[PDB]
Amino acid sequence: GSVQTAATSWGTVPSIRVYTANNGKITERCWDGKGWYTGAFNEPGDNVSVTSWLVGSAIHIRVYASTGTTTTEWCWDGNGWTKGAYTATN
Amino acid sequence: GSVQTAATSWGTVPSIRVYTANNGKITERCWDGKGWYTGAFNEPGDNVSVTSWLVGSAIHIRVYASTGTTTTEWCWDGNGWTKGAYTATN
Amino acid sequence: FGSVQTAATSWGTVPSIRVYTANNGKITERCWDGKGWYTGAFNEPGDNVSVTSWLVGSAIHIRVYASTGTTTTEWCWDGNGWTKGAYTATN
Ligand SMILES: CO[C@@H]1O[C@@H](C)[C@@H](O)[C@@H](O)[C@@H]1O
Ligand SMILES: CO[C@@H]1O[C@@H](C)[C@@H](O)[C@@H](O)[C@@H]1O
Ligand SMILES: CO[C@@H]1O[C@@H](C)[C@@H](O)[C@@H](O)[C@@H]1O
Ligand SMILES: CO[C@@H]1O[C@@H](C)[C@@H](O)[C@@H](O)[C@@H]1O
Ligand SMILES: CO[C@@H]1O[C@@H](C)[C@@H](O)[C@@H](O)[C@@H]1O
Ligand SMILES: CO[C@@H]1O[C@@H](C)[C@@H](O)[C@@H](O)[C@@H]1O
Repeated sequence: GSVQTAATSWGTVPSIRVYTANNGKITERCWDGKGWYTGAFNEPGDNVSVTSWLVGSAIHIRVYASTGTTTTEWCWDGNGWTKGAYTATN
Repeated sequence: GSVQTAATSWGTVPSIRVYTANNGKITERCWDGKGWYTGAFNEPGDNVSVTSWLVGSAIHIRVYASTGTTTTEWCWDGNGWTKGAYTATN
Repeated sequence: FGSVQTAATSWGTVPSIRVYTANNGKITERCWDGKGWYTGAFNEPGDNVSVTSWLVGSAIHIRVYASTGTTTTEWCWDGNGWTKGAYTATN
């Protein structure tokens, strides 16, 4: 069983975030121009996808974590990770 | 056993599209700033990836749906989903 | 089981698109730059693939994350061939 990843990036430095789903847990590795480091994101999930956008210089990230038929959205809007309004009927 | 997702976003509202492959079928959930809703995208596939770009304010989306070794590209260019020219090998 | 897994990225307004496919332990690349699909130079081992890219004016930079077991290897395109990146899962 191999891990499954998702990646996003922004700006010109750039900043990169790589999410890895491994044995039901999703963790995050970060690059902001110095070295790679472990990010704050840690949520359950067997599958992960991500998207992000800038509002000026501020990054907004949405991570979609799935276990079984349930996908939970996690939001970064500059202060911390919060559960989003995303729902689906899988 | 878990569903597999792909996500893309555009602009600063933003608009978000999340594709979910579940039991051989891909469906789409949409956000344009005022609640999640079910999109028009419905195509076969066990795996999904997506990318998108803007030309001015017009969004263009490409969804890559795979079953076995066959990947089919689906195109949104502002006027419905159409099958794209993408081919792989074999 | 038996289905390939893909990752895609795009840039500009032509556009250019790159689609990476992990099939039976090998990752390959298909390219579009407005004039037909062609096979790219990317060829690395892996069971899973993800990608991200960013433009610096007209210059594309791509990072492909190829995984086998718990090891993810980053591959870099900065205009001059694919090179192994500094990404690691732990310090
Ligand atoms: C500043 O915090 C770091 O960057 C944010 C954009 C998030 O990726 C977070 O999980 C990470 O720890
Ligand atoms: C403001 O709402 C938050 O951000 C939107 C862009 C969506 O991700 C939504 O599900 C989330 O709750
Ligand atoms: C207006 O239509 C909605 O947005 C488009 C960009 C597509 O995602 C389509 O499937 C969806 O129903
Ligand atoms: C113009 O051609 C259409 O759009 C391009 C950006 C590609 O996705 C191609 O496969 C598709 O048929
Ligand atoms: C010009 O070379 C083509 O485009 C580059 C941006 C890379 O995707 C490379 O693997 C591909 O063969
Ligand atoms: C300059 O460093 C290269 O590019 C950065 C944006 C990262 O992808 C890093 O792992 C890689 O080695």
